[PDB]
Amino acid sequence: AECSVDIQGNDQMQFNTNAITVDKSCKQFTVNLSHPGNLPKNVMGHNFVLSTAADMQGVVTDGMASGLDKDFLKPDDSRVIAQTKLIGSGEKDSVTFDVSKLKEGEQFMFFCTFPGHSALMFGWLHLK
Ligand SMILES: [Cu+2]
Repeated sequence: AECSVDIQGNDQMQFNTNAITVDKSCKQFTVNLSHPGNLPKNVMGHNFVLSTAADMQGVVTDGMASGLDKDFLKPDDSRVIAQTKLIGSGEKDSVTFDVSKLKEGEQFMFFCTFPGHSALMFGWLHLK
């Protein structure tokens, strides 16, 4: 929809899309995360995490170490533009962030930081 997108992650370790657009006229942008399938957060939880391409690797690796009770995300991470909670089949969440945070010349990627998931669960976000 407008200034918002709906994203799904499933039991197959797949987001429903690998590309998100943000109209530059938006002041705030909202990602609505959902989870088809039947599984639970502790073995197939997913989140939606947004950073620069260059920072993705560090966010994923620090998140893997941070544990489940921290959504597999290091607290107070300066590299994270936006994040949702970790959800499971039936659990759902949304995140809204400031479009001004998306700087020029920067390439952004969104991904899941549940351990090992980033290998398949990643994509790109850019301004339109
Ligand atoms: Cu995941």
